[PDB]
Formats: sequence, C-alpha cells, structure tokens
Amino acid sequence: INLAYDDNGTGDPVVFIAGRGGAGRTWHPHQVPAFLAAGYRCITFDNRGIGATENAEGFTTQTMVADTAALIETLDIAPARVVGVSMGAFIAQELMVVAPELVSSAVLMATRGRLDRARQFFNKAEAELYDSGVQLPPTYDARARLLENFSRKTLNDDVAVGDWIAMFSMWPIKSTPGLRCQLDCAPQTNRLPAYRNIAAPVLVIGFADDVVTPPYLGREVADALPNGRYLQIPDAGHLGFFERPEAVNTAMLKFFASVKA
Amino acid sequence: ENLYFQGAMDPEFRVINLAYDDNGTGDPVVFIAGRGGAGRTWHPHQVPAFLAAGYRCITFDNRGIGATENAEGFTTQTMVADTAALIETLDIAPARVVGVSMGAFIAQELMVVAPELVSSAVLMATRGRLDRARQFFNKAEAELYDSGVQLPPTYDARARLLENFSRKTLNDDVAVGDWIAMFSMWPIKSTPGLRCQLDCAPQTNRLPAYRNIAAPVLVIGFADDVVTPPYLGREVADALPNGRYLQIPDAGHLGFFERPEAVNTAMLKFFASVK
Ligand code: NA
Repeated sequence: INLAYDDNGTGDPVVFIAGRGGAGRTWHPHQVPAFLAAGYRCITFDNRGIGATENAEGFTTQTMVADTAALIETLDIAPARVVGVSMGAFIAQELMVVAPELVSSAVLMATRGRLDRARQFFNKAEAELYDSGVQLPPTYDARARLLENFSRKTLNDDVAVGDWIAMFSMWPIKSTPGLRCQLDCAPQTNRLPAYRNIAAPVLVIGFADDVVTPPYLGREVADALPNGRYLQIPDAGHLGFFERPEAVNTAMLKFFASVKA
Repeated sequence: ENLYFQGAMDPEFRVINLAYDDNGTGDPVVFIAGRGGAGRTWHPHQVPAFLAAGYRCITFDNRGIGATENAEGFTTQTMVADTAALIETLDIAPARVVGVSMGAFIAQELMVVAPELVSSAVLMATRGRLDRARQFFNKAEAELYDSGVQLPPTYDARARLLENFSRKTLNDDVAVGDWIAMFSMWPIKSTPGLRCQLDCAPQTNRLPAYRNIAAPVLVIGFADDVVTPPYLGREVADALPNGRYLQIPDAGHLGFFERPEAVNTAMLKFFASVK
C-alpha cells in the first residue's frame, strides 16, 4: 500500500517518522514550521496501522521499514535526513541497518535497542488491556496519558495541565487493530550489535523524565552507533518534542546543520 | 492481642470500632497511614526503629480499612474525630504524631481543631490544597471506581509501580522485581472504604487555617513523588509558623518504605529537639 503523506517546502529533504498511534500530523504543531524556516523540505506521513490503514493487522517492523523505504524512493529524495521518535526511532534504526544508502543522517528521540524490562512490562500491560476489551473512562484515560507523557515540572504547572487535558480531546487515540499491531514493532532481541555497522551520523535525544523509554536506553544506542552521540533534555517526558519544542528543535537543527545532505 | 477503640459517630449516626496496636513503654507516637494502608504498614520500617529509640508506637486501621472496609459515608472530620478518640482513649494527649499522605492530612486537620492533643508532628508526602493535576487525579480515580470497570492485573501493577517509586528504583531491574513481588503481599482491595477515603482530601485551600498551628512540625517531601509533589508539601511547611521542610532525594510517593533509613533518621532527629 501507499500511505498518506504530506510534503512541504523545497530543499534538503527530512522525513519524520511518528511513534505508535501518531499520525504525520504530530509533527506539524511544533517541528515542521521550525524546519521549514531553516530551509528544509519536510515529509510527514501516516505509518501503517494509522488513519486510512487502522485496520491493517499482521504487519511487522520489517513491513514498516519497507513502507518508509518505498516512500523515500517514490519521492526520489534518497538519501534523506530522518527524524524519528520511539517506534519511529526504532523504524529509523532498522532502515539504516538494511538500507543505509537511503539515509544521510538521523535524529532518534526516546529510543532503545533491545527488549529491556521496561519495554516488556509495557508490552504485557498494553496487550492485556486490549485483549480484556476494557474501556477506561475518559478522565482516568487522560490521567494515564498525563502521567505517562510529561515531566514533573509540567504537571506542577496549572496552566499547562489545563492545556494538556484540553489537547487530549483534539488528539483522540482510538484503540484499533492497527494500534494493537504497532505494539509488536519494537525490538525483540539485542539490536545493538547490528547497530555497530551504521556509518551515518546520528543524534540520540533522551528525555530526562521519560518513563516509557528511559534516557539510559538511548545512551546505549548512541554508544553502539560508531557516529552516534547522545543528548539529554532536562524536564521532558516521553513527549519531550511536544513539551519542550524549542530545546528539542535547536538541538536537531544544530546537529543537521553540522552534517552534509 | 486484639485491641479496639471506639470511633466517632458517623454522619449516618453509626458508631463503629477500629483496631489498633500498641507497642513499647516509651514516649508515645501515633502513626497515621495513608489511603489504602492498614496500621501494619508502619511495622516493617518505622516501628522497629522507634522502639529501639524508646518510643511507644500506636498504629491503627483507619476507617474504611480492614475490618471496616465496607464503611462509607464518612468524611475527613470523621477520621480526625477517630484519631482524637484514639488519643483520648489511651490518655496520651498531647501526643507525637506521624502521618503520611491522607494520614498527614488527617493530622493537619486534627491540629487545626484539637491542638492540645498533639505535641509535634511529622507530615510526609503532604499538601494543604489540591492543584489542577492532583484535583484531576482525584476525579479520575473516583470516576474509575464509580464506573464499575476493573483494571486488568498487569496494567494495574505497572500503574502502581510508576505512581509510587523513584526513577532510581524504576531503573534498577532487580529492585523492580522485588517490589512487584511485594505487591502481591500487600494487595490493595477495591472497596467502598477506599472509595470514601478518596474524599478525605482538601476540597478547598486549607493553607490559611494551618497558619494558626503552633506545634513544631517537620514536613518531608519525596523528590520523585507525583501523587503529591514536593512543592505542595513545602507550601504546607511555609504555612506552619513552626514548620520546617526536608526533602528526601530519590524517593517516590512511598519514600518511607523505599528510603526508610533516610526518613527514619530525619524523624528521630526532629523528635529529639521538639517544643
Ligand atoms: Na514555616
């Protein structure tokens, strides 16, 4: 299948890969304008399992890597810069393994390279939640999103919390066969040994208060990557890029301006 | 032994008995557990240290816990009155008090209305108002109960883990294994009692009222606590004329269980100087 995508600007191409449950649209409130102002061309799209393909099941990481590859080819932008978060970082990482020629450099946020215990606990809890058929009431659900995703600093802030709660109604996350299948697109094995063969410059960004994918797992990906280096953002939850856009964009942009297209 | 004391009359005009424990012969300390917690939660890390320091330790089952787990229709004033009744029954006024969370809130309210019952207090993981996020967590928790919907067991255990512990504990896999096995030995039963304990929280800002409390008080905030953030506790110490604040690094909501030695040392140091 070809997937919905969204092409802006002219210049060195950057492809954004969202996390589980996220659409291309996730990149537009805070990332795309800042990249455009810096002269890049931005591509965002809907991962398989999202939007038009939310009933897609039986797909794997590998299917998702080929989707991304196909997109990079179909637009004739190889090699592109690649920005990915979480599942998206994991898809970026694996694309660079099978198709290094498609990617010039990458930013990977909130990522990991093996099946660590935090990931297992989360895999079990989430899978269980889906198979039970249970519907969390909205306010309890909004509470879990709040604690899962934001820094302590943010939660202490009355105006922000009102926003983030409001903002949840504009970003409904429907439980779908696609969303369940994306649960499986995560490392199953140690991938760090495979990562030691990636040539491309890579920046790994860890968010300090991240509990879904804690920072130290990003240091590990940065260490396995010959040209990798790790950066940490203080006071950012798992949605660090939405919560601290300026600090996050400045870092991706200083990094991307330092490497060749 | 099986000791009982008579609780306050509730707003439905019933009078129940509550269980308590009494150990030692020394200077009396009354421990008040948080929401969901039986008196026995102070036994592993607090009571031995206080007995070895010559304190007598009173623990008890708050209303809505253990034998009264089906109690409903009570309020913060009912629990404050219950605590006072325990104090008056042992004839130990004015007593040292230690409260955590809901129990710290009960101690704060007890000092507002019955200051002569309490000589000094340690308040852990506390607040004297609910902020936006905490207000919302309270409402979310109420909604869950009221809806009937049971959380699957693994989801439940993960949530419990993340809400209660520090990042330091959370990053250490052996430690996480230990606590999740422990969860099975401290199961939190969902009960009309527990649901009712959810409303013994500030509904209004109580910090003004705390301005008249004269007793020496030590407020302890846990740095990684997200169920009651340290800043709310520090607002409480700022309010109290003789309150002082201390923060325990690397402690989640359950700091007094996770960093018992740092907590204990600070409380025993505080109690040796008071008045
Ligand atoms: Na003060």
